[PDB]
Amino acid sequence: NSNICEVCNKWGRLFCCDTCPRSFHEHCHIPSVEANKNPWSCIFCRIKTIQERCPESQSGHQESEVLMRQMLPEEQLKCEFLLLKVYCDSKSCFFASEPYYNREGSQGPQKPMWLNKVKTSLNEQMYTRVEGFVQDMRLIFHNHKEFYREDKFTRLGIQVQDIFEKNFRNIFAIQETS
Ligand SMILES: [Zn+2]
Ligand SMILES: [Zn+2]
Ligand SMILES: [Zn+2]
Repeated sequence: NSNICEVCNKWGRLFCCDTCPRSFHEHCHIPSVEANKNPWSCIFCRIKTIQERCPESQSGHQESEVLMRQMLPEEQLKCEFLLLKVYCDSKSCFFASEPYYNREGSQGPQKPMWLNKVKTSLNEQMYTRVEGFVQDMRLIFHNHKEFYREDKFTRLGIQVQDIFEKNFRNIFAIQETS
């Protein structure tokens, strides 16, 4: 197995996947690595299994249909994995914890949002459809773009949104377009 966490790329107290060489800190894995379970399969393996069991799940889909899906166990897992893929990028640090807004010439957003809040929300089964999760994730980046205006720091929102959107299209097998 790897000797660094797959998400944060640091060593420490790591849990090893039994079906692939990935390793994780307890709370870097989403969901948090489970107490017992020998063997244990990580989220990457669990997602691969879903795809392998239903190869047709990789044919293209319309985003509008995906968003209306209820959060049954497989859709719950897919959103957990999508959230984890964002945390895997080091630029996610900027969006992880609760922001505050005090900049001359800008007003804070009406509805602040951050990754750890989305994480808690998923853990607590607060989203009934994929749409709820996706709206909160997109809101993180939209709030950032709006607040930072022409400061070059706005680009961090663009960058992390692009990681989100690429992984959304991959995980949910969104139909490719130009
Ligand atoms: Zn980690
Ligand atoms: Zn694995
Ligand atoms: Zn099938």
